[PDB]
Amino acid sequence: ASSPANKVYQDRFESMYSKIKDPANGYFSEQGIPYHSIETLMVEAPDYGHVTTSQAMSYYMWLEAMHGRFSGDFTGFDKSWSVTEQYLIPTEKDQPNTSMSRYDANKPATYAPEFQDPSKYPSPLDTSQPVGRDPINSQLTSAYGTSMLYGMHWILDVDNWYGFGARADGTSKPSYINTFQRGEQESTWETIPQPCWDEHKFGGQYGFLDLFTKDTGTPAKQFKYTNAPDADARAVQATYWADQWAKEQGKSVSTSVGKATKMGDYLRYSFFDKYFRKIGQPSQAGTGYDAAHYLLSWYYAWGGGIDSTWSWIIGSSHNHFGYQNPFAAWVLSTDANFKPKSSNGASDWAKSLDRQLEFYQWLQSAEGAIAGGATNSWNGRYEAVPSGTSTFYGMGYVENPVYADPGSNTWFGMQVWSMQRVAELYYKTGDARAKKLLDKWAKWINGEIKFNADGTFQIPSTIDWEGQPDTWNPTQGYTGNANLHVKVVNYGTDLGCASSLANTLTYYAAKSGDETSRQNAQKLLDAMWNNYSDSKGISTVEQRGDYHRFLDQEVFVPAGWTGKMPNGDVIKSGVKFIDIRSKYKQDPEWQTMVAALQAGQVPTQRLHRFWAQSEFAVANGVYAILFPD
Ligand SMILES: OC[C@H]1O[C@@H](O[C@H]2[C@H](O)[C@@H](O)[C@H](S[C@H]3[C@H](O)[C@@H](O)[C@H](O[C@H]4[C@H](O)[C@@H](O)[C@H](S[C@H]5[C@H](O)[C@@H](O)[C@H](O[C@H]6[C@H](O)[C@@H](O)[C@H](S[C@H]7[C@H](O)[C@@H](O)[C@H](O[C@H]8[C@H](O)[C@@H](O)[C@H](S[C@H]9[C@H](O)[C@@H](O)[C@H](O)O[C@@H]9CO)O[C@@H]8CO)O[C@@H]7CO)O[C@@H]6CO)O[C@@H]5CO)O[C@@H]4CO)O[C@@H]3CO)O[C@@H]2CO)[C@H](O)[C@@H](O)[C@@H]1S
Ligand SMILES: [Ca+2]
Repeated sequence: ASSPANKVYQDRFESMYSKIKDPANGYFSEQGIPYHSIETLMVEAPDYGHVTTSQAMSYYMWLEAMHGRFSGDFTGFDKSWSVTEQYLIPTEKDQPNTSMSRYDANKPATYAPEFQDPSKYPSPLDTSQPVGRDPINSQLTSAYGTSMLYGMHWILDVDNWYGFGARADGTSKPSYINTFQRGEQESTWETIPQPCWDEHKFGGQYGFLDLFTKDTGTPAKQFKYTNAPDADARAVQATYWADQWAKEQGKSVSTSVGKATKMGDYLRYSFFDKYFRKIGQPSQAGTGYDAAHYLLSWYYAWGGGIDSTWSWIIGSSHNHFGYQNPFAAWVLSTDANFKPKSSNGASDWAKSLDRQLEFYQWLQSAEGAIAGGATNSWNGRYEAVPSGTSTFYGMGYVENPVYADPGSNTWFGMQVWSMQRVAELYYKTGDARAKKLLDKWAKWINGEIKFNADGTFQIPSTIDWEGQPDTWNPTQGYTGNANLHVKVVNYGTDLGCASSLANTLTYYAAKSGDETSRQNAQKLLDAMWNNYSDSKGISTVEQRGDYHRFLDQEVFVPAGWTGKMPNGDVIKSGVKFIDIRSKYKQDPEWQTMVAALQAGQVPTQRLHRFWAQSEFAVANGVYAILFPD
């Protein structure tokens, strides 16, 4: 039987769940897939509001798990897994096993350099550069009896707004797409959206392929997908709680547990350097697990031929603290119901749990905020790490891993998303390493929450960094990183971040007994409920400071390359963001946005992001369970 919950906060969960699931609110497509946001005029990581992301799907899982806990009905949670498998994990038709079975674990992919400006792409493939061996592929094909990968592709054009359709048909929905391809300076404003399945039917002469990669011959027809490890790890996290909550009530989500466990087994590909080079010795090809950093890196990716049979897989050399999930790693390595089938699945996750906790502590600043991360591939070309750069297992510190436009660690949101998982681990296990991190981090952030007399509040929004951590010595441990400092640049009322913050502080308070954390969590939740509720969930008006880029951002197109988007928009040198997305001019908010820009005003919007609404709902449910009085 489930323990009693605080009825006030349970009712607030239940209300939010109804608003989110309400067909009249429009959070979901007709196929039952959640959109990034209700509103369509939306550019921030996805560049259209009615895409879906693996991030949104994993929040949909967490939301439904919590509904199961309060309602006793887990059919919604099982359905969230069904929708995921149907639409976001590429099927047999989307990643033909005929190509995947031709994968060569001794030569997983061909090296190409990354560049610091999009104008340097296409990047030339070089077969002479060393590439290491993949030691896990044989474990996976042996356990699961296929060469297909079981992981979510990160983004889906749910209603076929771009027009690529499914497997180049132009008409089916949903449509697998990707955007980012051209390194750290390619913002969301500078991409050329492209189909995952490229049969050269759209775009240029060879579809979109030769915008990004240059090979010897004629570009082949080919598919490719990219994982977002932080989403797949959150799926495992959510499913663990669904299982716990289901078993407290004599119910079962065993089917979904098997899917989560399998996903966690494939998620190990994010543990490896991009081209399986040795960690801390990047000039050398790895021999297997010497190429594993055991962190959740920015991606893994795979692809292969459509009309001939070959395939490739890469991990990623770049690691951000924001992606780590020690809770998921604890689950997969210790809980017998979530032990992966592969021979080394559980022990690899055990190593990852230890490595991840070291990583957070290495990056913890003097004040307590967590700095960016590290890379095994300096400048994305395995260049020499400058003398004086601090290192973690031979990987050089990077202040803003992977993206510089804007810096990937200049947003406060990464702090809460990631420390929330450390707080669950600490709540569940009392782990000393987690305690130490949280004591200092929570003390930092409790000093940065500002409550106003009118019931409104502010928390950090944009942050900046000085210095670097001390070189990590696993036997010395944490030095205090006296020369690493966070700066709060501005404050805001980001409701998704405030919700995640409330969640983190609630788990931490429950375990540590810290009253200041508990009351800050409740005050945030109350302020949001009382002051920001609307008929669709919660919202506030926000400034969209980068929206001038709709009209003024030039998109790079190589000299002489011309093509067309499916709607006929011409792609050629000179185009702006809006020129290759001309359907955006039909958006109900377009004229409002343009009028603002014409007057030299910053446009504002009131946005209902699926992840933020779910975050708020889950944060209420968490407080209700942990603080029943
Ligand atoms: O012999 C036969 C045959 O051979 C052929 O040759 C072959 C050869 O054999 C073969 O080896 C090679 S393989 C080659 C391949 O060809 C080539 O294509 C491939 O290239 C790869 C590149 O090397 C690699 O660099 C790139 S990596 C890139 C990925 O592609 C891309 O998908 C990924 O995108 C990421 C994305 O960056 C990330 O964001 C997301 S997930 C999630 C985040 O986790 C989360 O933070 C974020 O949250 C958002 C939130 O949603 C928002 O609401 C908030 S908004 C917030 C504001 O930010 C605040 O400022 C504001 O104040 O408040 C607001 C409100 O809160 O913001 C947060 C934070 O941002 O959201 C997102 C989700 O929404 O994940 C994705 C996925 O990970 O990026 C990666 C890094 O850039 O990949 C390329 C592949 O795609 O390389 C291989 C090997 O080299 O191929 C040969 C040629 O074919 C011959 O050719 C033949 O002839 C013959 S027949
Ligand atoms: Ca740029």
